[PDB]
Amino acid sequence: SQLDKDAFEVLLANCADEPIQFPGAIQPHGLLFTLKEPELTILQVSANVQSVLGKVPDQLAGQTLDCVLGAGWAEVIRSTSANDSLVDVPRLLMSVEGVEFEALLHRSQEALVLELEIQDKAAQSERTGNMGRMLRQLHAAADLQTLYEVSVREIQRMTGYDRVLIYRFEEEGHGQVIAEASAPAMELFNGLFFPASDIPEQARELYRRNWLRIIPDANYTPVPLVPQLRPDTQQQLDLSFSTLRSVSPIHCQYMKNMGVLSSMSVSLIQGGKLWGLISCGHRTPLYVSHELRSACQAIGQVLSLQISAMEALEVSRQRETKIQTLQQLHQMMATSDTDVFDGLAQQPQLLMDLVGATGVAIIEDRQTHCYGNCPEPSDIRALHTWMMAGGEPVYASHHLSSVYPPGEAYQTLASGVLAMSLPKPVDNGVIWFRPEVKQSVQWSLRLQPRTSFEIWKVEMTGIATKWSHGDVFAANDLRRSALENDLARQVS
Amino acid sequence: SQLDKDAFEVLLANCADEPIQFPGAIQPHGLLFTLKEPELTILQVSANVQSVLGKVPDQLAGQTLDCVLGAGWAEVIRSTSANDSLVDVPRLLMSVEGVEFEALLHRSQEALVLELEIQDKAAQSERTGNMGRMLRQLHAAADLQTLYEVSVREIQRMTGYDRVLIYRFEEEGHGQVIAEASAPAMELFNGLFFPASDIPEQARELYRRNWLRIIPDANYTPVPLVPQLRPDTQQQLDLSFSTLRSVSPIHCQYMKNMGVLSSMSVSLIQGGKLWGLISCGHRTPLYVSHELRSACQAIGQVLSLQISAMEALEVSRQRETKIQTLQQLHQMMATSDTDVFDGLAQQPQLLMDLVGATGVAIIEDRQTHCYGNCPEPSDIRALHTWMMAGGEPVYASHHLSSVYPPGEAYQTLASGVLAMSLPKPVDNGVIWFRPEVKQSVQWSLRLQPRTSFEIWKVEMTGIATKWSHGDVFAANDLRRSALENDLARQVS
Ligand SMILES: *C/C=C1/C(=C/c2[nH]c(/C=C3[NH+]=C(/C=C4/NC(=O)C(C=C)=C4C)C(C)=C\3CCC(=O)O)c(CCC(=O)O)c2C)NC(=O)[C@H]1C
Ligand SMILES: *C/C=C1/C(=C/c2[nH]c(/C=C3[NH+]=C(/C=C4/NC(=O)C(C=C)=C4C)C(C)=C\3CCC(=O)O)c(CCC(=O)O)c2C)NC(=O)[C@H]1C
Repeated sequence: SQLDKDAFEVLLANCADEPIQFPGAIQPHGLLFTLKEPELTILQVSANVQSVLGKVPDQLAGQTLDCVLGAGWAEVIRSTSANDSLVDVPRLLMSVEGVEFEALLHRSQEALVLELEIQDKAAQSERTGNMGRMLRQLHAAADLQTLYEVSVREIQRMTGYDRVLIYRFEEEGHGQVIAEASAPAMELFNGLFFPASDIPEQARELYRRNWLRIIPDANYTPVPLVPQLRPDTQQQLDLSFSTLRSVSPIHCQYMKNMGVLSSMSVSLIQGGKLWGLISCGHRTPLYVSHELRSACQAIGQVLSLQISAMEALEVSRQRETKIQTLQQLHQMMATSDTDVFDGLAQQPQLLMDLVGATGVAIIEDRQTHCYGNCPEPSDIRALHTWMMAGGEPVYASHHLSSVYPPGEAYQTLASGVLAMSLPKPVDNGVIWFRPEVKQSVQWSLRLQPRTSFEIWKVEMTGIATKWSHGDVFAANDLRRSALENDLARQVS
Repeated sequence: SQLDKDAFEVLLANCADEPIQFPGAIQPHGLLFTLKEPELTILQVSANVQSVLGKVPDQLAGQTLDCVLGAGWAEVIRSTSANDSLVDVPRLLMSVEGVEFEALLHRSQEALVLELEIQDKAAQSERTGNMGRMLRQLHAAADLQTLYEVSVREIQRMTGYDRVLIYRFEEEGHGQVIAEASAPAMELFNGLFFPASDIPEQARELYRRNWLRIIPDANYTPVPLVPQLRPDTQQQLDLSFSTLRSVSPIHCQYMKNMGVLSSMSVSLIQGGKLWGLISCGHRTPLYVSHELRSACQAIGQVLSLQISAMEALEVSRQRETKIQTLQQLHQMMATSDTDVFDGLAQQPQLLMDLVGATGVAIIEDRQTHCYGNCPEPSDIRALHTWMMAGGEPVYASHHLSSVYPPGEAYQTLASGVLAMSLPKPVDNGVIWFRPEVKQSVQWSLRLQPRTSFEIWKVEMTGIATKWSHGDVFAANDLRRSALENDLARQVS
């Protein structure tokens, strides 16, 4: 297939801007109808409505719903879609010409989109008691890491998927597999970083708007929507809220290279932001019923509330020590020292732990104290002059080479710097050094996880962890603390 | 019943120390057996095992379990209690002599306590779909108050109880009904405060250790345990973890005076502390099956995670404004003012909102600026001298009359004070005033809610809301901010 392979590479070149909200096709495990709200007129029908119910879709567009499903089910749809906002709709079931259908409904641009998901008898009390077990296990978690492990364990026990991973999204948009629960004889993926380019902006927005994303078969033929454009608005149908939505061929190829054919992702949303994802993968095609969809949907909602709760508690817990460390340091700031900055040199370990760093360097006059893993003293000496040329009290930068061109000589040692200085003319100040993030990541050919790691290792060169608000508050508070005793010596 | 009424009043005098973990009796809606772990020997049996299964309890103590329930169910108990920790036990059912039994099991001091709860056929898919509806509704909540209202609405829709209330426990142990969802033609209870004496320490500890407390009938005759003391340890049985536990007669009388006969409380626990309670009440006797117990148990676990998450977010959101207000104030601290404290007088509203207060009073030399709802200037003038006699930088007190005897003259106006002063000799400082909590509470004869309100109104006299850690941090930060520019004027 030279023609197909050549056309495929066109999509690979332009993947960050491809419209995935309007694929024009749906996955084959169901039908999609567009209905006008008053009259339930057929505007767009799927192309698999000929292999199911045996209705030719060419002339099936433009008639009423009762002609394709029966008068009774058409009236049922009339009743359930009569000004209900389609937020709380019970489980509907239909049986047209001997096939089992589940009805889902939503509204997209003054049009009723109705999905008829096929339920197979082969796929078809304990779940009610299971939910309590899971909630108690999640409540019993003390640390965030233990919460991740128990969550992946429980979700794999429920779904039976061969792999379950939890991805966290960092401050720069990159992803990190923090938890993993996989079947035996399968590749391990913990501690793997993929770039933000792997999940485009449209995919991120759809994940933020949709709690569940199900791909029951990677090797699937997309079913076109007939007609391709909506007759009412002369535009393509917005499938952003539909479960039967076509998957991009790039992601299907990526999943096939990962050895998975069935995927099930639960979005994790905190404060309206995508904190991460729960990705479930299976080697063989798998179909998830409604009884398992709602249980996994409840997992993401419970986990998001629990993760948000335990993240803020750790935020407060970490910076209570910052206040204690700041108050503790403020005492040695006036203990038998001609210079204020000579006091913190006695406890270098307490200085680094205040903000979080690997090396600190105290500068005074023509003398530099090098503590911890820090650059050469001639490098720190040269760094200080340019770094206090702007006159800022505390200067923070997690990408030194972006603004300091000679800063690439010590990317491994010091890529993030925190400043502090005083308006007195004599050379002074302390410098914190934060190392590259790549050095703390250890993980064991076009679209593969081993290739996304290489792209992350190139896109995240010379970038340290971003200085937290508490980290810049601790430096700002210590500067005012160092200014108080330094300016008190002005009297004497 | 003069003898009963006289003996009842003895319990009312001593209610804060009555042992409720060892009542020696169980509620009649079930049986209680104590079993030795190896041999399943009967040590303690309930007294209603004669009205059910027709077995005399006098000689029934000291034999094996199979003699009372059958060999098959005895072996079932053997299997399910064979080193399982009794944490994750499925729903067991038995049918002895034509009665339906549900088996619950736990361990109390090297003894297997087994409860045979009676299930009535008269009392005996939608719940699975209901849980998702509830979780989505709870996730859709934006404010804490809206969360409370949606929670009480949903729990009343589920259980059908005639009343549902949410109690929050304050810093001093008092309770407050913050949410209410009641049936028509019933007394309203929102904004009612009951003292900490209403719920003793033992009851609070049991609620912290038990998620659910069910009293299906207030007018119930306690069923004694025969024998009354455990033969193994020569002590009474610890019923702290048993659902079939006797209710104190004081609480039964209190519930009868409230017009409720069936009660169902779900404990709300955050960080291992009892944040509050979800109390459900019914006018007529009601029995809750296991299918409804686990659903309500899931409510408290989800609500506790959500309340804890949204409380910390509001904690951070409130004090981000404190940092902004502190930084904003620090700018006017050096804007054309001979005295540092003369600058904050121009924006009294920004001063009060920094910590949360109703009146502020700026003191300098022989002149006092009275702003907001504050005491008389002669009272503030006299207050300042004693209040800075200790030399503390910032003095906080939510009970002024406890340490300032002449402070009862303005309990309504200023009962909580926040201090700030500088080591300079001239009289200086700002004073924040926080009013009594009783003035902001408006709610429309021995054990009644209208009487617990009176006890709270007496026990909480002259007590303001406790100064938060941010409130004392804002005053401490402004003192250092006021010291910087004041001590900078020492140079010039
Ligand atoms: C520029 C476009 C590209 C692209 C598009 C794309 N990706 C997704 C979904 C992905 N892709 C993920 C990539 C990974 N990186 C890893 O390290 C691993 C495994 C360890 C994976 C799978 C990824 C995590 C997601 C989100 C899935 C989830 O769990 O929710 C989409 C969305 C497709 C959809 O139908 O939802 C698109 C359009 N992928 C590329 O590789 C680049 C070329
Ligand atoms: C000194 C002993 C006393 C006492 C004992 C007692 N109380 C409870 C449980 C209560 N009592 C509550 C009191 C209320 N205050 C109010 O304003 C309202 C109504 C608006 C009530 C009901 C209260 C809230 C609880 C907790 C119930 C819940 O919802 O969980 C117990 C525990 C009994 C048990 O079996 O659990 C005891 C021992 N009550 C008194 O009034 C004083 C004399």
